[PDB]
Amino acid sequence: SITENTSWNKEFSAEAVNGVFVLCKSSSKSCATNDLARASKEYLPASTFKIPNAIIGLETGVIKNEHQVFKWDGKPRAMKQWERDLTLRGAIQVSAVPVFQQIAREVGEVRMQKYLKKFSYGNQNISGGIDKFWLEGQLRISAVNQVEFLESLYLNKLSASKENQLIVKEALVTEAAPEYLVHSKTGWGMGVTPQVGWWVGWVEKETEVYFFAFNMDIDNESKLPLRKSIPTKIMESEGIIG
Amino acid sequence: ITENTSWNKEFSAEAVNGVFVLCKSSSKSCATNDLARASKEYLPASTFKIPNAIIGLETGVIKNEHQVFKWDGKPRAMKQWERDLTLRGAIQVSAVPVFQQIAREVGEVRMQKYLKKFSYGNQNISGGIDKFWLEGQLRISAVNQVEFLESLYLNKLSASKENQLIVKEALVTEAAPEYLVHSKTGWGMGVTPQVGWWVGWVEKETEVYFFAFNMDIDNESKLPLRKSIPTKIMESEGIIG
Repeated sequence: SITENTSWNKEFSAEAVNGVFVLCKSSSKSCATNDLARASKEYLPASTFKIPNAIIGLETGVIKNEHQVFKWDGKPRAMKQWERDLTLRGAIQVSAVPVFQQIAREVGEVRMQKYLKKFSYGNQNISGGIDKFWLEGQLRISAVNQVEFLESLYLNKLSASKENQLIVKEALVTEAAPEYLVHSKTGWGMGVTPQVGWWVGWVEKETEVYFFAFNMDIDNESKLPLRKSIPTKIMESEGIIG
Repeated sequence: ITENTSWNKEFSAEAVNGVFVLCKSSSKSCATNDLARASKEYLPASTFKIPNAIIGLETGVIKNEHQVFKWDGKPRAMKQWERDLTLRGAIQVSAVPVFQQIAREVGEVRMQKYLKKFSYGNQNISGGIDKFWLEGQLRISAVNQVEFLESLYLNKLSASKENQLIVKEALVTEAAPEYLVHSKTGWGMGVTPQVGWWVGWVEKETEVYFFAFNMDIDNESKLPLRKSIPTKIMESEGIIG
């Protein structure tokens, strides 16, 4: 299933990054990683949790459909970018925390618990408060588990309607090129130490698909772009992006 | 639908005849440079790949969204069509032969039935089951394109929501966090004068704009205008910036 490639550490070393990339062609049955140990280590998901949360919001009817607008009430928010009305896609792409905290409260503990068991999502630990377990609570998931989850979503194999999986997939499109299409999601777990940065998703190029998950320790905000640039450089050297 | 005659400057700047139709929120509030051309019907060319894909999926001719269309080996009008393609790949590179085989397996009676349900133009599929949209008698207006795309956007066509979603993802051409474009070009060589198209919609923050552009195409060199003229118009309207 999974082969170690220590040459990739070259990409990590200039910037002194502690991190892991997991990359799979076609299925999670043929993966490579730079670090087998860290590939299976579980970290706080932070905003990557918007993926299952959005699917569960749709499945339970908490989110009406892909056209639902989440209105800003006028109360100040942690980020300038969140202080506007947002569509589902917008809320996911600008990683609007308070929109998803309200979704989580309306889903509720009992249903949230069940859905993470159906999705086999990490340690499935949602203690710490219904509106903050993926931000500062006990939930943890590995890069390998992120790839397995995303593969299921890609194939419409999660326990959820095909419709709701498709809706969330469109919301995850981040790069459209004539040769290839990227679905992806960032995360930055600030409420854990060391802080974790994520980039997870998949790339379709020609008739093939590649699933990936990247995470790294982030001390300082100036290192955030490395969570996309390190794995993009690896994917581009293999011809997956470009 | 109202007329903004100032939009005409973008056409005369490029020495071309054509029409732009742009609608904010819904087809109830639309503007055009030319009220008459807005309603004239033209051969849809590769813009027909939109209903044809939906109909392919609905009838089960296209199995699902991950279907690969294998290239046989026989040469093709473009070498860029000479490979295996996904739905999005065939749509994105407008591989005519892929869509011809879909149309064939769909068949005349089912194609006719869906174009009626879709209220698609003059609904005339004469000229051969695999050529009617390229050189046959099918005609559709820019106004009707915008009505059809608005129904697709709302999942209101007579097709499953899941098939409408699949085709929409295949049409995504630009993406940023709060800006998303779904769009499709066309070039109608098989009629005279030749028609060029660009049709689609723009989601910007919580607003949506539907658009349809067509023009008379003399030859290949003018094809890039299908995108640049609408882009300038949408820019002057505040949509792009």
